[PDB]
Amino acid sequence: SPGIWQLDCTHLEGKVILVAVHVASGYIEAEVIPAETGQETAYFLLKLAGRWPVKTVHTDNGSNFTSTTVKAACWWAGIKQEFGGVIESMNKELKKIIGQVRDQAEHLKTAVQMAVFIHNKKRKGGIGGYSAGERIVDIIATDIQTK
Amino acid sequence: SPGIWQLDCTHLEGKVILVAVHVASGYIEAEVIPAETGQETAYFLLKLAGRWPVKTVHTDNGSNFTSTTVKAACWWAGIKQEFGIPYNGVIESMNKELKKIIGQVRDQAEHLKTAVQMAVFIHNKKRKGGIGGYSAGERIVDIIATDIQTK
Amino acid sequence: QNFRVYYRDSRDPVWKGPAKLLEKGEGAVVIQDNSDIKVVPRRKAKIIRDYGKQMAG
Amino acid sequence: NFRVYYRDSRDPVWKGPAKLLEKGEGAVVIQDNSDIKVVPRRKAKIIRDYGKQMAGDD
Ligand SMILES: Cc1nc2c(c(C)c(C)n2Cc2cnn(C)c2)c(-c2ccc(Cl)cc2)c1[C@H](OC(C)(C)C)C(=O)O
Ligand SMILES: Cc1nc2c(c(C)c(C)n2Cc2cnn(C)c2)c(-c2ccc(Cl)cc2)c1[C@H](OC(C)(C)C)C(=O)O
Ligand SMILES: [Mg+2]
Ligand SMILES: [Mg+2]
Repeated sequence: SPGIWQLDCTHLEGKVILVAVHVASGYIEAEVIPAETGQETAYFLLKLAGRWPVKTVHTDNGSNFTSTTVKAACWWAGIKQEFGGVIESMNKELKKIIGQVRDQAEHLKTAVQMAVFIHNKKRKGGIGGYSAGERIVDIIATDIQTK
Repeated sequence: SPGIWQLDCTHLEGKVILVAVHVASGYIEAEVIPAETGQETAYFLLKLAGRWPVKTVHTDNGSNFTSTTVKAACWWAGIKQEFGIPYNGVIESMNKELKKIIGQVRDQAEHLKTAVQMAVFIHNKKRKGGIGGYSAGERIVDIIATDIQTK
Repeated sequence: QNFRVYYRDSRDPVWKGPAKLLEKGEGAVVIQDNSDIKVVPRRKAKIIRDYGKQMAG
Repeated sequence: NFRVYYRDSRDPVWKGPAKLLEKGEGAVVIQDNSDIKVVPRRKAKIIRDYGKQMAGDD
């Protein structure tokens, strides 16, 4: 549960955005990639797995996610792949924020990182509200203590 | 204190590696950037600030770190910049171990940027002292988690 | 204050800033950099808000 | 502990993951879907779970 991620590709302004969502927290990481290829997807995964404890990734049957480069990265990093709606709901919120801040950036990739920033740090409103960035840190912290 | 980061640029095989180290934990984030410019540094910073609480960045007076693009990114993300005093290294301690791991796994990757991300992986998961110790990735999570509980 | 402007003067390619915003017109931006009023085309002006700071804490 | 990816002769599509059987001086013996092949060391990318060994969790 602490290491379950959903990955998918979305498209804006002719560019390819690779999105990773931590399922249990809603925390997201996203970046424009130069092409929707397995080579770029694998490099994305190696970065992600070196920063968060990635144990399982859920993707569709896209060619980039079934590539030999991605399967090798998952073998090297110890990631289990699963090709069987949190990402769609969270990505709809990412597209919402990208449109909010689009005029603040020249390049789309800059707006994407601005939107990722806002998404992960925006606290929930009421009593005891926390952000997605705070939720994933808490989830990983408690899993480490229960060694 | 939990949001203190040190950033510096290092070079390998003719390429520019931008390194960010979380001071309180030794957790590092590194990536090959196409040029040692403020434009690439600023994009690196916005990515980092969206992932971790980055409140203060310690850098030297390199042109990329003193650039207008970097200062604009810190103003947008609310990051305080702390440039070093000219004429004079905690990042060097972790950067020395970074180059050591890059050389250990360099043959495992065709591109240097892949070897760099492999080294970041191993550095952040390596338990300090031994199997009975903790890693940099666990230390930064513990530091941030307990800091969240304060407020 | 929440706005900081970066701009280019003349054909000097290096960007100057931060300057204070006064009005973002259609094809021109009015700024003041250290008691010096300047009128810069919208193309040569980049306005940066502390938007991420206002959405974090 | 070891997986190998390879290309057959004059075939640009990479094959794998193949199960490594033995490693020679400049060649490896691997098994891809119950088919055993001998691929040169030049056209072979050998990937071990090096990162998985430094990460103890499942
Ligand atoms: C393309 C770009 N050029 C910029 C700036 C700024 C402030 C200046 C003056 N310039 C001109 C320039 C180019 N080199 N130098 C030395 C000066 C920014 C920017 C916009 C918003 C934030 Cl918070 C931070 C930076 C960007 C952004 O791209 C990244 C990848 C982020 C750099 C973008 O997409 O708008
Ligand atoms: C350049 C490269 N090509 C690779 C692989 C693999 C396994 C194959 C078969 N190929 C040929 C290929 C290229 N596209 N496709 C569709 C097949 C890897 C690799 C090496 C180690 C790990 Cl753990 C993971 C991937 C890389 C690495 O680069 C990244 C950026 C990581 C992809 C690198 O730098 O070695
Ligand atoms: Mg898809
Ligand atoms: Mg330096």
